Amino acid sequence: TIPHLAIDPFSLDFFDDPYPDQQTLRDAGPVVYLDKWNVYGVARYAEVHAVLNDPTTFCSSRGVGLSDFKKEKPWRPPSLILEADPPAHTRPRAVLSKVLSPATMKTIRDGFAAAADAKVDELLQRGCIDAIADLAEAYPLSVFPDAMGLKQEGREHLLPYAGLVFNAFGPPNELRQTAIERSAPHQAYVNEQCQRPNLAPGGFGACIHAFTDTGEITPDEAPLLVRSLLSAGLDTTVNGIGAAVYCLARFPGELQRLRSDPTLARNAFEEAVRFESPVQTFFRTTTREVELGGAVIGEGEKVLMFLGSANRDPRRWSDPDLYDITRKTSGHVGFGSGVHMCVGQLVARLEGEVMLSALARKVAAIDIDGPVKRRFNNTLRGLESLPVKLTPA
Ligand code: HEM
Ligand SMILES: CCOc1cccc(C(=O)O)c1
Ligand SMILES: [Cl-]
Repeated sequence: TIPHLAIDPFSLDFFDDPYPDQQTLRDAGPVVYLDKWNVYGVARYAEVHAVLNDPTTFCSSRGVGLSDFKKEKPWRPPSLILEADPPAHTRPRAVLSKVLSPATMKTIRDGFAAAADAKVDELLQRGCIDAIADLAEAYPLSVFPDAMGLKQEGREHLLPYAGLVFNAFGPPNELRQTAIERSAPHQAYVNEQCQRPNLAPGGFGACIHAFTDTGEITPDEAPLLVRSLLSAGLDTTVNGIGAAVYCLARFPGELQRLRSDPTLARNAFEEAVRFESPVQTFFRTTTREVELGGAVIGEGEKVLMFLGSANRDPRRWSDPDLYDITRKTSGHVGFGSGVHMCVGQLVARLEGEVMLSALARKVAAIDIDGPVKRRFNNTLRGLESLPVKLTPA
């Protein structure tokens, strides 16, 4: 009764244009079976939202990738928060919440916004730039590693390590095999910076290590919690900011509405997160036999959630293929939903807002003037190169 589909959502053809296949996944039924990897799939908004908010049945401690930790060894020690279930997930999550707290954003917002204005001012002096390397990558690299309290040496390992982690969530294809095949130097750097003496005072890293005496985490848990921020804190904001610029480059009408009201910068970034969904997919594992969308799913089965497809489901969104900076984006699953919803979404929204704010006040037009190249990742959707000409306001 469950439709079987041969679509490979982790193929280069799928990444190149996933929207026709995503509607096919949605319309085939509420629950599908992907014969390519022997997993269940949910593509409509309702089932994606239901699975995310049922952590007891659709657990994360057996891996949020394709690999089942009950069957295969994890390529790295499991994350204490992303790949953990309640109650073991509760207190590590609370520490990262207080480290990336609303009170923390007040201390870094001015420096984050000043670096965004300075970056746009610098890019306008060049004219024709690469919105990926010179903006989507250059800006987060100019604020986040310093906010983490990282030293200067070795920062070129951060993005390769992140692309490795998100490629590792995928199936054992060549993208995943090649990533782990080039991995030992990157984890050696990242794991070393997770140690307390290597994190500058005042940064997120030192703040995590200071939370070890409250009884919420132990000193031996702090390095892996810092590893979470070094795994997910940079590459997500790169593809999130690269998505917003790509949207404003393809939709000049929305760029003109943003210029007229720069206070829309926060929602313009949030709508970009829904439109592109830089975090495309995540898995869950059934801890029991469960009925979902008229389909019964056995225990220990992998269920693939299409977050990007749920953000474009016409059963939930009106004109889902339209970029609307004034759309009420509340409910989108670009940051997840439930107990695992993005704990660093305040940092991500701060970086996105101040960057779109700088563009809104300083840029009059963003025109693509070069060949667009896509970056292929088993989890992340984003561009490799985006040549644009920036016209000063
Ligand atoms: C555009 C930017 C971002 C997007 C689209 C995004 C997306 C997501 C999503 C979809 C989840 C849910 C994962 C799941 O339910 O299995 C998540 C969780 C998480 N994110 Fe973000 N994220 C972003 C930025 C960040 C930043 C800036 C940080 C840290 C500084 C971060 C750290 C984390 C962590 C640690 C988790 C695990 C939370 C948990 O398991 O309770 N992310 N993110
Ligand atoms: C989508 C953000 O979620 C992530 C991604 C990669 C690593 C981790 C972690 O907890 O180390 C979390
Ligand atoms: Cl590692």
